[PDB]
Amino acid sequence: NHKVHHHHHHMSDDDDKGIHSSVKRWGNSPAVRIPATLMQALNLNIDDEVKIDLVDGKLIIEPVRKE
Amino acid sequence: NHKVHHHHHHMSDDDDKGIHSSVKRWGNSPAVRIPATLMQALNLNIDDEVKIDLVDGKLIIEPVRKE
Repeated sequence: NHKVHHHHHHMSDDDDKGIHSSVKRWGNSPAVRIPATLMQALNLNIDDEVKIDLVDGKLIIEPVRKE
Repeated sequence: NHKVHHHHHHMSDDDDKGIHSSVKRWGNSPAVRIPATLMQALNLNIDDEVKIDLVDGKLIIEPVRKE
């Protein structure tokens, strides 16, 4: 017997409607507005430093931890 | 025999020194400068829309694909 009837979750990166935003132009440079809610969630503030890591063609945002 | 001598890669999220940035204040809002190099790499432009997905306490940046 095969359980092909049973699919567990739908893996679709574009389909999962996370938080839509828009990259705007701050001066002559691309800047996006980071949700203040997440700022709090990940415990970072203004003038903080984050680490942008490219991983498998995905941009992974890691904060620069200072405990 | 155990191969505890063999450690394959160093999994350390913070230690891996990707691209360090800083979240600055654009008006009264947190805005980070996105590397134009990556803009091109992921094929996004100014006024484009990106999907910020929170996944496992990590901010995952997925672009909103339009082919």
